[PDB]
Amino acid sequence: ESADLRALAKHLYDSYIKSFPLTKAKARAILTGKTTDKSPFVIYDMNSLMMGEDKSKEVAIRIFQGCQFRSVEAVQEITEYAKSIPGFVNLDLNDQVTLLKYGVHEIIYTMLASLMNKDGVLISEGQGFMTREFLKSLRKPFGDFMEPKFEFAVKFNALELDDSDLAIFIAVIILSGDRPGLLNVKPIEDIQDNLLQALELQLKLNHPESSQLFAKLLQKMTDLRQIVTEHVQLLQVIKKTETDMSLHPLLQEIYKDLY
Ligand SMILES: CCCCCCCCC(=O)O
Ligand SMILES: CCCCCCCCC(=O)O
Ligand SMILES: CCCCCCCCC(=O)O
Repeated sequence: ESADLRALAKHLYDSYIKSFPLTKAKARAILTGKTTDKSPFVIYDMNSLMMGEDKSKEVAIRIFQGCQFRSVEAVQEITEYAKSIPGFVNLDLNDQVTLLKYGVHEIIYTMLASLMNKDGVLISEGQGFMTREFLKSLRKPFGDFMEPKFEFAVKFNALELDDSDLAIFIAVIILSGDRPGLLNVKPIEDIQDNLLQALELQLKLNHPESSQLFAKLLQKMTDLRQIVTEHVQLLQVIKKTETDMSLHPLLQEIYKDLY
């Protein structure tokens, strides 16, 4: 069984690497000054934004729109990864859609942590770095979007997970049998069972000194789902205050009738 679990962990890490262009490994090399990668241009105000703006008439809106395109791009990457999770594509098509609908954002903020430190977040495939203070200074409610993600990331990052850990963890998230409107819960839970087994052994092997890291990681789901509920509330505000703004269709279908 252990051999089967090792094989599963390796398959997922392989697909993860193939699906996600900017890994945590690379992100850290950029943030911490490694010679394997290149230094980011740092955006911390209006001017540095304009100078860096080489890589709807208001910086706050423009940044939001930009972040929105990246979210769309991420959903595409996550969708591709999901298909590699054994059993996923064999599930009822309606459930596949539902799993992605509720799962993508929890994964987005999980992986966004990889791009974050206390001071800011990597952007533009790691070529840029936008500071936390700059984002927090944006006119309401745009300045309220990222702060909670930073708070979560600082805590999540303390777990010191690597890409091979994350690959299994995000698979676990996708295969959540508690998603609203699931037609066949059992098949989903059977898959998650295996993934959980795989994650458990992976953490034991990769972090033999970090006791109950498995339990601690699973508990991070609480903060994760808290983030999304808060995020949704913020989107509802802008929808009413900025009637000239359009949320990307892919992103609309995700939030439509969400919780
Ligand atoms: C000022 C940065 C705010 C980014 C918000 C991203 C919204 C898109 C999403 O819901 O996936
Ligand atoms: C602040 C811009 C990034 C917010 C959009 C979500 C990014 C997706 C990701 O990189 O995981
Ligand atoms: C110039 C506004 C922000 C651009 C977002 C590009 C990707 C950001 C990220 O990966 O978190």
